[PDB]
Amino acid sequence: APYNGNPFEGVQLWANNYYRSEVHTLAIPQITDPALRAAASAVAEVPSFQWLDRNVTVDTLLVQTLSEIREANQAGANPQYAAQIVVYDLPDRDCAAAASNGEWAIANNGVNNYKAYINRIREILISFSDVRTILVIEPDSLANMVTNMNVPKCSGAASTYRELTIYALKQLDLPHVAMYMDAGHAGWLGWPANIQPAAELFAKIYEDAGKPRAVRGLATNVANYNAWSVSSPPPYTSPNPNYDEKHYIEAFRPLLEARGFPAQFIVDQGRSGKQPTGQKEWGHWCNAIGTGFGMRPTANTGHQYVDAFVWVKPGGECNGTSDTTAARYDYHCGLEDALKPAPEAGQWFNEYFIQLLRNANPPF
Ligand SMILES: CO[C@H]1O[C@H](CO)[C@@H](S[C@@H]2O[C@H](CO)[C@@H](S[C@@H]3O[C@H](CO)[C@@H](S[C@@H]4O[C@H](CO)[C@@H](S[C@@H]5O[C@H](CO)[C@@H](O)[C@H](O)[C@H]5O)[C@H](O)[C@H]4O)[C@H](O)[C@H]3O)[C@H](O)[C@H]2O)[C@H](O)[C@H]1O
Ligand SMILES: *[C@@H]1O[C@H](CO)[C@@H](O)[C@H](O)[C@H]1NC(C)=O
Ligand SMILES: [Mg+2]
Repeated sequence: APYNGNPFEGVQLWANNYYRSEVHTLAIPQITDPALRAAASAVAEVPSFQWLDRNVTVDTLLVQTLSEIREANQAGANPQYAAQIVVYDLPDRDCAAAASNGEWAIANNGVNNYKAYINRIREILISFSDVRTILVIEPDSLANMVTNMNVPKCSGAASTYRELTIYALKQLDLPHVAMYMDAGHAGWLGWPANIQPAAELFAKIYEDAGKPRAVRGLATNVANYNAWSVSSPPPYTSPNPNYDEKHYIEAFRPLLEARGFPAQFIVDQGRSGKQPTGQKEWGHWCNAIGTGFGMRPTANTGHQYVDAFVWVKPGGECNGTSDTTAARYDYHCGLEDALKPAPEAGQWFNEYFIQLLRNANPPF
């Protein structure tokens, strides 16, 4: 069915069974304290995004989630549940990363692989047109074209990232869908030297895709820990005047809008509840200590430019291993402010889950 305006308005957000199963089968059995078990059970009911970060998730997780939401809605959910899904499988993924977990390479048929992945997602979304579906498109992709074109892999991937982003925007432009392109965070694209080039890039992509109706705007702070709005700049933000996501968005939107793209935003807060964090530097993204579950997902943001506060990266799922010998080890995950020992990226990291519960704000 079609919708008008903010896709988060007028629906509930489904809390998926993948994350609920992680909490109930992996986390809770390891927790003996009654109050922490109860808190854990409660966080399993908070609706976070489900990531299609490997191709195998399309005909498994995506289908299962949409099928379960259809079932709940046909069984009388009021208001209807909507799905929250991340598209995250560009070839030569994470071009500036020390190590990437992306499965596809441009050199090994990656373009064709990705187009087929988008095409299959389109077929599934059409099948489930009755389930309003909100997408984040490709974390850690086009933000690299703003600041990392000195990296050979990024310069070599740039035309592919652009073309395949436009392909996704057009192929997934369906009446029951909303899309938000990743736009980094205040401490990446919100620095004053980066913010106008970022606006130019995203507004051009928007133009070149034909300004598809389904595109609502941009997602920020995905998998990061930034505040929405705090009174004091955290120490690791200095000297950026855009030290939180509100500052970033309020500076970024007018630039985007003058360039043709009046973007609305969604802001990850899933690991933002404690401010400042235990990061020693802003760019320390991996398994950062001193973080908490943050404000619960809602359409009732109170801010004109923000369609929703969301939980994009699901807290407790590891960002990367701390085993320095592992094939895809990323040194960020070995830093002093990264919790250890940490398992492979995407595996449950129970100590980290417990940290997030202890520091939750609002508490569970
Ligand atoms: C005055 O301003 C001038 O001086 C300033 C001081 O030097 C600098 S500040 C400087 O800015 C630069 C950017 O211009 C950054 S570097 C920047 O850091 C980003 C993170 O904060 C990363 S994005 C990060 O990338 C990760 C891979 O490296 C991925 S991990 C990926 O995650 C997914 C999701 O969880 C997972 O499934 C995958 O398995 C994982 O691989 C992560 O998600 C991303 O968030 C960016 O790439 C990097 O360029 C410096 O920190 C900062 O100090 C001013 O720039 C200058 O104007
Ligand atoms: C991706 O998964 C689909 C099924 O959803 C499969 O048909 C396809 O072969 C997979 N892609 C690659 C490159 O293996
Ligand atoms: Mg609920």
